[PDB]
Amino acid sequence: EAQTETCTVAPRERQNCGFPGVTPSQCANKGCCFDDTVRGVPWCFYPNTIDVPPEEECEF
Amino acid sequence: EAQTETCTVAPRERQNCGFPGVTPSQCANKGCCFDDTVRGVPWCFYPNTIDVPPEEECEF
Repeated sequence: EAQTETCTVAPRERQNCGFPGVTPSQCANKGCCFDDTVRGVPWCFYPNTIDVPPEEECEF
Repeated sequence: EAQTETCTVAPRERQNCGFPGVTPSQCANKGCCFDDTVRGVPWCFYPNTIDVPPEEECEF
């Protein structure tokens, strides 16, 4: 298996993982992927990214 | 300290790892790449080792 889905799941279908005000640090506290790019929906949710490569890259 | 195996290699230089008649499951069954897009050359071939030496950041 290679690169697959991601933590960017359907905002409406995103399985909440905490509170709406959750943050990158707050969420991680539980262990989920953050995404406050959409209001009304929870920022802390469960992701779905599958791959065999490393678990760290770069995005600057 | 961060190497990775790719498949985007040159056929003429690609390291055969399984005849073309091979299937995606067969080729991968050994742990090699499978590209049935290029004819004439070996469809199933070993991956490639590549690194990413820094110099100022990580977007290089």
